[PDB]
Amino acid sequence: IPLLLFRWKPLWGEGSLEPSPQSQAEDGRSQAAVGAVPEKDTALHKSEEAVSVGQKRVLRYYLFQGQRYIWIETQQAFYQVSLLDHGRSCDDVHRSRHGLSLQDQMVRKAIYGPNVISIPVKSYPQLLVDEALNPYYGFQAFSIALWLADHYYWYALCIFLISSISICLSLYKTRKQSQTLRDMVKLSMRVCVCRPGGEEEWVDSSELVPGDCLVLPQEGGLMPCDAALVAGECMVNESSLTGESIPVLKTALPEGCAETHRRHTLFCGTLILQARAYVGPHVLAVVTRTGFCTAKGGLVSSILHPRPINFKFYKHSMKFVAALSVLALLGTIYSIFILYRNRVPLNEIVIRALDLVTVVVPPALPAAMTVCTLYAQSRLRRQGIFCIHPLRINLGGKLQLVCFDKTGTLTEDGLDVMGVVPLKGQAFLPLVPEPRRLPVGPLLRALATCHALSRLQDTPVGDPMDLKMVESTGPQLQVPVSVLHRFPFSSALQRMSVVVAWPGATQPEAYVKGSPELVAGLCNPETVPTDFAQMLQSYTAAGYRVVALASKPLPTRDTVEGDLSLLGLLVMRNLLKPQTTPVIQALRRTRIRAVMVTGDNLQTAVTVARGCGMVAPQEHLIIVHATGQPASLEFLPMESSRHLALSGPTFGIIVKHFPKLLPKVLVQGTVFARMAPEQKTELVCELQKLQYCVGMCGDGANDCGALKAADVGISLSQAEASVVSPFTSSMASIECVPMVIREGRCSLDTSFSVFKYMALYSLTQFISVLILYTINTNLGDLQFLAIDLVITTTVAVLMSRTGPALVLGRVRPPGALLSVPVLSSLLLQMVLVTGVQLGGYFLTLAQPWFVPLNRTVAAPDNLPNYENTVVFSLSSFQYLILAAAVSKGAPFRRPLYTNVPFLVALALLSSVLVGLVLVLLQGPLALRNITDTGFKLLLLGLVTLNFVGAFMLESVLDQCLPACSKKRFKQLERELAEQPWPP
Ligand SMILES: Nc1ncnc2c1ncn2[C@@H]1O[C@H](COP(=O)(O)OP(=O)(O)O)[C@@H](O)[C@H]1O
Ligand SMILES: [Mg+2]
Ligand SMILES: [Mg+2]
Repeated sequence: IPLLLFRWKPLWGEGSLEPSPQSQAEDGRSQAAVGAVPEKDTALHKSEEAVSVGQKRVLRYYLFQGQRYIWIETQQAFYQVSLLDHGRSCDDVHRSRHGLSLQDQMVRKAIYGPNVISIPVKSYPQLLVDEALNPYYGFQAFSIALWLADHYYWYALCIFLISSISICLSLYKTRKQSQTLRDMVKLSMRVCVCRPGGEEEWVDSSELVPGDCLVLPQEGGLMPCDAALVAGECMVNESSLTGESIPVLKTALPEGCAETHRRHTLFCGTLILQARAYVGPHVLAVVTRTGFCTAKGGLVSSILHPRPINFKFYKHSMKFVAALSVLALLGTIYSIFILYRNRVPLNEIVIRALDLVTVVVPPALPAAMTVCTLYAQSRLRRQGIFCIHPLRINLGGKLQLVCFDKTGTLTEDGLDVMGVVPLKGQAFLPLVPEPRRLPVGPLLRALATCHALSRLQDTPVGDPMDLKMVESTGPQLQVPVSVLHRFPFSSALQRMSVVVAWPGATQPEAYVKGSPELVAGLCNPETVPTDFAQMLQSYTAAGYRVVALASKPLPTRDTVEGDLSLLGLLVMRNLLKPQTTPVIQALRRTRIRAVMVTGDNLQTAVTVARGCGMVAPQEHLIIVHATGQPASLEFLPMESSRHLALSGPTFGIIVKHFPKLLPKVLVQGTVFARMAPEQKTELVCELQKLQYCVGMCGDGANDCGALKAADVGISLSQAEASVVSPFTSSMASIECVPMVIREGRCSLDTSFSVFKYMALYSLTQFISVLILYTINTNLGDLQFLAIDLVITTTVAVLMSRTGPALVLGRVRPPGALLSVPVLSSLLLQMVLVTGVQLGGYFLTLAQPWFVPLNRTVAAPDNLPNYENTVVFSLSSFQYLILAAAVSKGAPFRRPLYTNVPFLVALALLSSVLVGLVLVLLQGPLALRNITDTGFKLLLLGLVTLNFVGAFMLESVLDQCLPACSKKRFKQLERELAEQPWPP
C-alpha cells in the first residue's frame, strides 16, 4: 500500500488514465493483480477482482457488465465464462442426463454464479450520491455559499430548493426505470433436479448450474434456465423472447448448439404449456446457460448497457459554451470596470463580479429537461405505445424511412381458406373450394395431419395457418396418427414435414408443407408440370396466400425432404387491416419512405404494396430477379418515380457480387420479398450505411434481428413492454408508427423551446443586473427569489405538458441549436428586452416626483429605491412574455392554450404581477411603495409593447429565406435523377 492519493484528493475524474496510474502502481503480471482497467480505444473502465472463496485453488474472477471473466492458470488469460463449454458435443448432454452430484454442484456454482439476473436495489444514500456528485451541482453548491456570504438568505434558499427538485426528478427517472427491469426478471421458483442416484430434493431456481439436469412439470410454467431438451416434447410460448404468442414445438435433441438447435432449446423465461413425456416416467432437460449468459439475460444486459444512438446529443456543447463564455465575460469585465468607476473598495468587486457568472447558470435547467422527457413517455403510454429508453423518443422525429412486414402487420393475421388445387399426373385438375369433399387419398391426409397444433384445454391451439386447413376438412384431433413431427416450421427454411401412419398401410408416408417455389424445386421433376409458374401466378398475383403440399412413402434425419411427389396448392386469402391504407398514404404524403419487407411470395407482396399504397397507380416498378448464377440482373418490368421489387436470393446475389450496384437499389427499392430472418437484419444495416434513419414495424420472431438493428423498432400487439424492442406497441395496427413520429417531433421541438427559454431567461436577468450594478443599486432578495423560484420554475415545468399535433407534415425539426434562425431570434428578442428596460428607466428619470438613489450607502443595505421598482416590475413581465413567445407549436406541437396548467399559471402570474404595479406587497420584495400617480398605467403600456412586439417579431423571423447533400442517399438520388439506373 502507501500509494493512495487521498491526501491530494481532499484539496480539490477528468482524465481517468492520469488518476488511476498514480493511485495504483502500474504493475504487470495479472496473475498477481488486484484491479484491471478495461480499454486500444474507447472509454476506460476500472474493474475490481472479486472476493474468491475457492479453498482448493485460488479463483480469480470479476464481474464486468454482468459477464464473468475467469482466470485460467494453464493459459494465463481472462476467458469469458460463457465461452467455457462452447464446442460441446451433442452426445455429451446425453451422458449428462443423470445431472451433477453435490460434490460437483458446489464447484460449478462458484465458476458460474447463482443464476440470477442481478438488478441491484440501490439505496437512497447510494443514489443521492450518484446524482449530486456532479460538477453542475458542485457549481450550485458554490452558489449557495457565495450568496450566503452577502446575506441573501432568501436567494440562497431557492438555489437549494430548485436543486432539490432537480435531484428528486433524476431519482424518479432512475428508480422507476430499474423497477421496470426488476419486475420482468423475477423468477423465484421451486425446481426439481436429479442427482447421481435417485433424488429430487426440490432445489431453488437460483441454485442451478450448467450441466445439471432438470425435470419439467406437466402443468408447465416459466423456464428458470436456458435448458436443452433431451427426452420429451413440450409446447412453449416464446412471447417474452420473440414476440409470437403462438406456441412453438420443441423436439428432443438427437445424438451426434444453441442457435443451430433452436428447436431443441428451452430458453429462459418463456412459458411451457403441456410438456408431454411419451418415452419414460418424466421429461428431462439439461441446463446449458445461466443468468447473464442466456438470452433474456443478454437482452437485459443490452438494455442497461446500451449503444450510442446515431444522433448528436443536441449537436453542439463546446460551441455553445464558448459563445456563452465570450458573451458572459464581456458582461463580467464590464462590472469590473464600472464598479471601480463607482469606487467600490475592491473587496466587494470580487463578490459582485462572481455573482454575474452565477445568474447565467440557471438552477432549473436539469429539472426542465427531465420533465420534457417524462411528459413524452407519459403521452405515449396513454396512447398504448410503451418504451424502455426514452432517449430514443427524439429519434422518432428523425425517421426518414420505415420498413414493414406484410403478414399480420399490414394485413390481418387471421386467414381463410379458398380451396385446394389438386394434381393428377401433371394436370392441375380444377379447384375444390370445400376440401371436406375430395376423397380419402394422399392429399386429404396431408392437410389434416401436416400441422403442429395441440389439444389444449377444450380448444385447439396453434399456428393460424394450421388452425384453418384442419378446420377446412374438419377431422377430430385425439384415424391416421402422427408418428413424429420430423421438422417443425422454421422461418428460414420455409417448410414443415410430418411422418404419418394409419392401420391398413404397407408403409408410412412422409408429408410436407412449404412455400410453392421451394417445394416444387425439391420434388421429383417428373411430377411438377410445365405450367407451375403460370398456375401459381394466377392465384398469387390476385393477392392470395399460397402454400404447397407433397408426399413420399417411407419403406430420423431430413431424408424426408427430397424426391417428393407434388400433391396440390392450398390457396388462402389475406386481407389488409382497415387502418393500413390511411397510414401508408399519410407517410407517403410527408416524404417519409415506406418499404415492404416480408418473407412471403413476390407477386403476393407486390399486390399488397398496391392495395395499401407503397406503389400508387401510374407509378412504374421493376422486378429485378438476379439469377442464382453470377450473371446479370435481367430486369423484368411490371405492367399493371421508379420503384424496385426484389426477391430474397436476388438481394443475396447483389450484396455478394454487385457491390457498387447495391446503393442504387436501396434508394429506390420498395418491395423486398422472400427475405430470410437474417436477411431482414442485413437490409436494415445496409440502409443505415446510406445514412438513413430507419424505422421498423414488425411482428413475430422473424423480425427480431431487424427490430434490434433499427434506430426505431416497434413491436405490435403485446402487454407491458417486452425486452425485444425499444418501443413495444400494443395496438395490432401500424397506426402506432405515425404516433411515434408525431410524438418524436414535438419532443424534439419542446426541447429546443426549453433551450431557447433558459437562454433567453438567463440573459434577461443578466442584463437586468448590469443595469443595476451601474448606479450601485443591485436587485433585491425576495425579488430574486420570486424571479427564480415562483415565476420561472412554474413556467418551465408546466411548459412541456402540451402535446403533439394531429397531422404530420413534410417539415422536420431542425436538429441544431446554433443556427441562423435561432441566433437571429435570440439577438432580436434581446435587443427588444434591453429597449424596454433602458427605455423604461430613462423615462422615470425625467419625472418631476423622482428623487435619485442614495449611492453612498451600499448595494443591498438601505435601498428600496425607484430605480429598482421600475426595473423589477418591467423585468418580471419579460419572463412571462418569453415563456409564451418561444412556446409556439403550429408546425409541430399545438397552440399553447390547450395546455391548461400553462394558461392558469401564465394568467395568475400575469395578474399578481399587475397587483404589484397598480394595486402592494412592498414590505417584502423591498419595492418603492411611494408611487401614486398615473405613471403606473404608462409602464403597463410599455409591457404591452413587448407582449405585442415579441409575438410580432418571431412571426417575421419565421419568414426567413436565406439566399446562399451531406447524406449519402441524397447524393445517389440526385445521380438517379440525371441518369435512371434501371435502363
Ligand atoms: N405454418 C407453416 N407451415 C408451412 N409453411 C409456412 C407456414 N407459415 C408460413 N409458411 C410459408 O413459409 C414462407 C416464409 O414464412 P414466413 O417468413 O413466416 O412468412 P410470413 O412473412 O407470411 O410470416 C411463406 O411463404 C409461407 O408460405
Ligand atoms: Mg408467418
Ligand atoms: Mg408476422
